[PDB]
Amino acid sequence: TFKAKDLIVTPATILKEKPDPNNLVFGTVFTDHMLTVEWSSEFGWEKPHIKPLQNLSLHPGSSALHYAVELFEGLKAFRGVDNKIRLFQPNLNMDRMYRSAVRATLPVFDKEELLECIQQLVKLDQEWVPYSTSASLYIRPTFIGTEPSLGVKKPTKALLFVLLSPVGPYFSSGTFNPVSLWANPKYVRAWKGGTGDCKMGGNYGSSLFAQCEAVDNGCQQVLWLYGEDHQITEVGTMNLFLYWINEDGEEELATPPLDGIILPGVTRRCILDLAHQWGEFKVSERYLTMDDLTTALEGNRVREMFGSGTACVVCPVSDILYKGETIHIPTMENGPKLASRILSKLTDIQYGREERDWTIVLS
Amino acid sequence: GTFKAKDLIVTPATILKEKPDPNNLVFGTVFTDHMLTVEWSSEFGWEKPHIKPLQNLSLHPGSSALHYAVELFEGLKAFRGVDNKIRLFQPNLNMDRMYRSAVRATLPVFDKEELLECIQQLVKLDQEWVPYSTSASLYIRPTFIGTEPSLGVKKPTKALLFVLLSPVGPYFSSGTFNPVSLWANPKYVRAWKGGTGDCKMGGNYGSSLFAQCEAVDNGCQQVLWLYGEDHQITEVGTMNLFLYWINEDGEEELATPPLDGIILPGVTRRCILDLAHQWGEFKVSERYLTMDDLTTALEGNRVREMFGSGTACVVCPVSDILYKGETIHIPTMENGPKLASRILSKLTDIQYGREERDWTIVLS
Ligand SMILES: Cc1ccccc1Oc1cc(N2C(=O)CC(C(F)(F)F)=NC2=O)c2ccccc2c1Cl
Ligand SMILES: Cc1ccccc1Oc1cc(N2C(=O)CC(C(F)(F)F)=NC2=O)c2ccccc2c1Cl
Ligand SMILES: *Cc1c(COP(=O)(O)O)cnc(C)c1O
Ligand SMILES: [Mg+2]
Ligand SMILES: [Mg+2]
Repeated sequence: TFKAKDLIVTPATILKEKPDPNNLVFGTVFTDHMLTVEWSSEFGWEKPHIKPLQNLSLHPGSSALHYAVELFEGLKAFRGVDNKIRLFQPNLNMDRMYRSAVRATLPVFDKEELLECIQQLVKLDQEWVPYSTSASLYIRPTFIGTEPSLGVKKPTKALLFVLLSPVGPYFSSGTFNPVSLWANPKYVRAWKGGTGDCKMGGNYGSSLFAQCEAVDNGCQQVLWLYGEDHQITEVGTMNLFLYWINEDGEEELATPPLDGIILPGVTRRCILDLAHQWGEFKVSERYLTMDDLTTALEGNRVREMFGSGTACVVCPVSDILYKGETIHIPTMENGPKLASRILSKLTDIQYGREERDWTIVLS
Repeated sequence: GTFKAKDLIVTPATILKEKPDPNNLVFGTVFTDHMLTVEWSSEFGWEKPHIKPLQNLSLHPGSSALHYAVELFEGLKAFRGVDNKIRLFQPNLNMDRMYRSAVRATLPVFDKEELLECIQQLVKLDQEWVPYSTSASLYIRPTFIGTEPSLGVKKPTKALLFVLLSPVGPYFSSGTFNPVSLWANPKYVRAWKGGTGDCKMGGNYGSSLFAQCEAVDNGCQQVLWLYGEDHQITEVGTMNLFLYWINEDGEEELATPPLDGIILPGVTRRCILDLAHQWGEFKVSERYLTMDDLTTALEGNRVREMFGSGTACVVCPVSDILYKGETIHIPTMENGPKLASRILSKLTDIQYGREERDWTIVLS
């Protein structure tokens, strides 16, 4: 496996102009440098390279292009109020990427060495980490089969690469723009016995049609429904949280359980940790159905619904389109107090306004 | 709109590769001299199609095909006939499935007849690669990828359609039936209701490499894909599944899982159902089949034959299934296999021009 100490660094000779962080479309702007590491079954891992952002030269038979032999990660670097650049629980992203590689039959790698190569890449491109407490640098580790063979088989050739892409505030305002969700049980993101709990590329290609349908019906995101009971699972790419009075008349923060169809998000685990620590209401990893939700709405038992994930720390939901009717969620009329408290706490940690075990200052 | 075959730009190779031995071909490892490429953008639509020397693709590392599996493929064969005429077999069915897959993937649509004509011109230029052997063929791999330089999860605004050619030998190097052992583990599910299992989208396959490694680790050649609480038998690896048996009503029946969203509508599957209907010798049912249906039938000596069918292996007899830690024998090879043999003879006769058919086209 490759070592950070073997890094070959070829710096760019011409640096690009940085974007205005308030005029950023997510994932369209890339920094000056990338990380690449070649693997073959014959010779193993090559030395890792930090070099100028470049096209990949791939055999057209590359299994990544034919059988989605590919996975990715997503994590952020934050420029702190103290001007220290922090990662946020990056070891968890390395753990999930390694597990996904095993599931994909891509070759395994030393997680500590990859994280150190990523830190060296971000350090070289550190002026791309935005000077704004509502912006960040998105880190995209990517892992593709480059086997020049149409056989459906474990690849004997692979490329691990990392891209950097600055992201502005999810909300152009700076604060909350609630989303309308499209809930059509016709589409299923992930199933029991599937790969829904991994960031394998194949989990996402199947979802574009549902998102186009959402947009066609004036919604911003898909509400992913599962099973005959229409369980509510994920808000687009984000974990789903419901703050309500439950069936027992108890104040409760509820989120679907990790049963294999849910991506175990970093922010999801943090929010559960915070909600347990505060001890002010019940915290349940439990199934939630559309019928649970509409019954609760009829009883004025719903306070807040929000997504949480890498894309958006906290994304309030105002409406769900379901069985041809618009269902209003009163999140924005209830503060949103919990959503606001969670956003404040996580951004305070991310931007170093308070100490945390959850952050690491860049190498 | 669409690219047009009449706009084809042909850049011939000046240096040609040595043709491989038709008796010594490993699937998908040898590529011909030329490829087809067609660029698309939302801004300007389809660019002119190019036949040029086989080359690496130059892709932005942000290309959505690499991140979100914004990709699909097809698989079809050209056959050098006993009369030395090169034939395609039901290629319009592959064009129909590719168009439908593009729509489901949010990739741009194209004219199926224009693509088929571009494919014919590519095969014609590389026609000496169509093996001189009645057990070998030229595999045609149309591929369609998002090349959008953006990490946003979105309909692509940039795409590439390309076609590779690769000669392939007999599925069984001997040239005869070698029955397969199947690994049936309900822990893995290939496809779900509301998924893309009925399309050739790349994302359907990436999940399956791990399961095949497990099959091989337990001495099996293929995965038997199980679905649902009742353990429905769906597909034999990348192949459609056929069961020739006496059903619960005591009737001779050819059964195959129905197209309810989790089954690829194979070209071979379509041909076999067409033949079985045409012959009118037994009941033909698209119906659910569970492991319990199968083991009940085996206990009653009601099973005659089980086989996979797909472009890979026209007819692949099944001898055994490993399920709940026991090896379950299927008596396919003790019953001829008569139906499997009849189907193999019919389809290979048509493919190699030993008989005329509506199902074949002689190359442009
Ligand atoms: C390529 C493809 C992709 C998706 C659907 C069908 C396809 O067509 C195949 C698949 C093959 N295949 C494997 O590549 C591996 C495989 C394993 F044993 F690993 F399961 N089984 C197989 O049949 C083939 C094997 C030998 C000759 C032809 C094959 C064709 Cl044409
Ligand atoms: C990229 C990714 C893939 C898988 C999981 C998380 C990911 O991270 C995202 C995803 C985004 N995203 C879309 O790109 C499209 C999208 C739609 F509306 F189309 F569904 N929703 C989204 O959240 C983001 C949108 C804006 C700013 C950041 C995003 C991040 Cl960091
Ligand atoms: C391609 C494929 C088949 C076989 O279909 P044909 O068109 O007959 O080759 C069967 N199952 C799956 C999953 C496939 O991808
Ligand atoms: Mg080590
Ligand atoms: Mg029984």
